[PDB]
Amino acid sequence: RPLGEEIERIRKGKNIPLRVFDENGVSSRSYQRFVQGNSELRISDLAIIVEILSISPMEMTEKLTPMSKTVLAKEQFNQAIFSKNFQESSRIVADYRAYYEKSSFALGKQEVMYSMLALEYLFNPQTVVTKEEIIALENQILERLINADVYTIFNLKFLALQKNVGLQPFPTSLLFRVLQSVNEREIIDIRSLEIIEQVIIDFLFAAIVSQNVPHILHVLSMFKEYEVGENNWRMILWKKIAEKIEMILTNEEIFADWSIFKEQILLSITLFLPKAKQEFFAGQLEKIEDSLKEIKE
Amino acid sequence: KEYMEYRPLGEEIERIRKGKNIPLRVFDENGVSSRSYQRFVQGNSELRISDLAIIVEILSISPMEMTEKLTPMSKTVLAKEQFNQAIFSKNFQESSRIVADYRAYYEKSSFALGKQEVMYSMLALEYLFNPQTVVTKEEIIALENQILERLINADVYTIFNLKFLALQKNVGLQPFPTSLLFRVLQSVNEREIIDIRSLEIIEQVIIDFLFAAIVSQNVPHILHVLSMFKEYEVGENNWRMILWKKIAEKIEMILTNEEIFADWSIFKEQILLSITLFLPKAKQEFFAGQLEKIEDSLKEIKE
Repeated sequence: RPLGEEIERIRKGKNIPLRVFDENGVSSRSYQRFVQGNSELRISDLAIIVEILSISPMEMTEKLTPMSKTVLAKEQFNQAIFSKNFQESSRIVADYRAYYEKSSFALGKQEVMYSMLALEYLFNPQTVVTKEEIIALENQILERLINADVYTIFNLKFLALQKNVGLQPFPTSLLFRVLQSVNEREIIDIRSLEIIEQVIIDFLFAAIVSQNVPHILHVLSMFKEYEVGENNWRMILWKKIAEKIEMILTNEEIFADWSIFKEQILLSITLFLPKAKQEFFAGQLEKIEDSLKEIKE
Repeated sequence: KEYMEYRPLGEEIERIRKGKNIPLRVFDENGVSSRSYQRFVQGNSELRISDLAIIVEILSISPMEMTEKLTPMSKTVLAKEQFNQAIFSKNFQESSRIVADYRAYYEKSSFALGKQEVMYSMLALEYLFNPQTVVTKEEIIALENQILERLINADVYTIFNLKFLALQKNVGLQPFPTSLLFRVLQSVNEREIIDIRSLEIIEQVIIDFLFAAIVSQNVPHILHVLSMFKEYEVGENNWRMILWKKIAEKIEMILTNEEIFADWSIFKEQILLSITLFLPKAKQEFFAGQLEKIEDSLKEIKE
């Protein structure tokens, strides 16, 4: 659902007549054509309209989400793979590949291409997508990342997908760079938070499992810098888990303390998790505990 | 017409564009005039929405990453932040002067719901926190009823309508319009909320709503609120709201006699053993307080 339409919906739903736009110096005519599709609209005018309709800033940026050929093809593709419709998903990747190779370069297009290849490869038992294609494209995107000095949340999406695909080693130092860049601002979008939270939890888990103590400490320090709201109880808990690990690695606490902690957790997660998720979480804790025990040899 | 200052947007887009090594020719290849764009960042031109949409695809930017830059602050937003830090630093001389200037700008200006809602918020906070305010009850109530009348006749609601209602209940100068809250909640939740600040507003409002309802021992109203809560969609990872939904369900099961009081007690003790992992000890004691008041109301209703 397009922006013009959405604004018309708020405007009629809030009984604001067209005259008000004109009183605020936004031509109603140009506006009518904005909702209609016969004209564009400057962002300054949109700002005036959102104050008129008492729309919130996030409420506004949320609608700015474009709808290109790429965006459309990618939502069709996602709905195809998630509904297990693999004929559609295959045909959409082939079409999109042709469009991608003939049209103009865009990073958003590149990341969508990679994403289609990756998901087709991971979920379609009869995909024709090859590991070679995936790796060629992967290496283009990784090289852009290496040479970049600014990162955004879609770069982090790309790294989580690359790690799930598992065709090449995961670039660790690069993950640090991406996290640092993305986290220089306060993250306000719950979908980005979901991605970041999952990446850091997995990152901490993989680090413990490696038993590389300088690396574990590095990950731990990133984790202690990562800010979580007081109402984000799950991340509050992972911060406490990371802190307990830090205290055992540095001989500030002993395994008895860890066990007391772990038992408390295991009794609490009944309230928040389905029992499947519960068993997984416990499994993670046992693996952490084992790696820790082995580190303290 | 009123000025909007977008050099921050120009700056942020330029920072991302150079940080990602994308040359201007790429903007032209994708149908954004590079010269129009340069004139934008320089400040001599206004950015088209069609062009911004193309640019975020080029730089692989999620628009929400840029929210702080996509929304400059007009006189109104700026004045409200000035007022806010005035009252919070308990410096009431400034707050008095700020509301005084904003009232004048408000009466001279073009009609805007956003302006109306900031005026109300200034009157309300001035009433609540500044002991020597010249703001009157009469003034607040009149503006309150204009806003309410608009809400009553609206068919669409946004998160600021919920903010307004929460503030209205703090002011307490008129009874709280309970029916209206049900309508606003129902409307706001038909779309998915993506922003943590709206989620914080919504979550606080419905937790307060459920708590007030339980404490009142008005069982039809509690059942109405319980039903609303049961429909409220929560993510897997939002452990806090998972718990409040379970609290609401335990109360629902007990009021409809599918379960008894023993089960509540079992539940409450498990919770009390858990909150140490998630909460500072202040927050712990307060949450425990709430849980005890809920138990009191349940026990009293059920005998």
